[PDB]
Amino acid sequence: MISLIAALAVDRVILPADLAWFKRNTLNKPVIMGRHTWESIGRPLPGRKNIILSSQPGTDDRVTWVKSVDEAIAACGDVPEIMVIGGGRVFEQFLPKAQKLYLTHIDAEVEGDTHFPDYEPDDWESVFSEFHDADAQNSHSYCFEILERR
Ligand SMILES: [Mn+2]
Ligand SMILES: [Mn+2]
Ligand SMILES: [Mn+2]
Ligand SMILES: [Mn+2]
Repeated sequence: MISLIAALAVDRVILPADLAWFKRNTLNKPVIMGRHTWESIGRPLPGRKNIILSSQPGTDDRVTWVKSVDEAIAACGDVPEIMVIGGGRVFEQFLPKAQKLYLTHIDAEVEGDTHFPDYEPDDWESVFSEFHDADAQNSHSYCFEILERR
């Protein structure tokens, strides 16, 4: 089953507490990302099969390069759950096939260009929500949400 995971600020623009959330829900799962996202981490996410979706030939043999959504899905094989970690245009392509959304709602206004897709709230069931206030380590309030396609 295909899952999307992302941290969303004001206007769905894409807090150390999110890193443990991301790491826990992606460990030992294949991760599908865009090229811009791949250029950001610089090296593959440890303990996870890294798949990059790009129309251009690959330039790093440490990860798995694919040129379409269906090729990215096939590259994962038969696994319990596939995680898509962005960015925005990659999220848009995998949203119609996604059955789970791992959203971290961060009450923060940041300057951004890219946004998480405008998913239809009517089509998603909130199966998990966990609200946290800001503290000495997290400068904003944040809510860990998991939604399942209806
Ligand atoms: Mn080769
Ligand atoms: Mn805030
Ligand atoms: Mn303002
Ligand atoms: Mn409190």
